Amino acid sequence: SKGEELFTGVVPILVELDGDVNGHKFSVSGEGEGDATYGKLTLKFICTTGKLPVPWPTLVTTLVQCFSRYPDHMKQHDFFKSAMPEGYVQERTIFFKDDGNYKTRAEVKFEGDTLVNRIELKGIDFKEDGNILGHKLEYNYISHNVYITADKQKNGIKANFKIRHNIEDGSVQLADHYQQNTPIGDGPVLLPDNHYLSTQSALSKDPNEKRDHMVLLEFVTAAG
Repeated sequence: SKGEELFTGVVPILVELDGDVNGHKFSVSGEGEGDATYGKLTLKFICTTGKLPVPWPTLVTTLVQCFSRYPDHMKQHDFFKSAMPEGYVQERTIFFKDDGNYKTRAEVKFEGDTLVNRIELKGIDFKEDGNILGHKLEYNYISHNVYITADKQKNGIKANFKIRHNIEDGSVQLADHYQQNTPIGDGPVLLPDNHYLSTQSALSKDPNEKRDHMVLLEFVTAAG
C-alpha cells in the first residue's frame, strides 16, 4: 500500500488558490492539518487580497480527499493516497443553477512533509445580483456525499455530485459538480471500485480574525 504510510500520523496542509470570477480576481491561502486515520481535516483559510468576491461555502469543495478515512475493508479503493507523494491533478466544473460556473484545476501533492493543494479557479457567466456575487448564501454546509467511480480512460477517478447551498428564503442554490482526477506521476495507482465518500462539515469564524476568512472542520469517511 504505497502512499498510505505518508498519512499514518498528523500531516500539515497548505492550500493556495488563485481565482477570477467575472473578472474579479482574488487569492486564498489555507493552513491546517489532516489526520487520515480519523478522516479529520482542520483548516483556516484567509482571503489574502481583501474581501472574497464569492461566498466561502462555494469554495469548500475546491479548497484533499487523500485525507478521507477508508475503512480497512476498503483500503484497496484509496486512489487519493495511492498517488502520493507525486500527487494528482484534480479538475472540476461546478455549475451554479440559474447562475455562472466555476472551472478549477488543482495539483495535490507533497512538498516535503507538507500536503499541498495548489488551485487555479475561473468563474464565468455569474449574475452580479445573483446568489453568488450578491453573497446571498448562508454560511454553513449540508451536503455530504459523492459517488467516486474509476475513470480507466484517464487512469484515475471521476465523480458527479450536487451540492446544495442554503439561502435565507428557505430555498437552495444548487452547485452541480463534475470531477476528474488523474495522477501526476507515471507511477502505480489504485483504480477503485465504486464507492462513496461521506463528509461532515463545519464552517466557523475565528472571533479574533479581522481578515475575510473561513475556519473549516471536516470529517470524511469512505463507504459503499
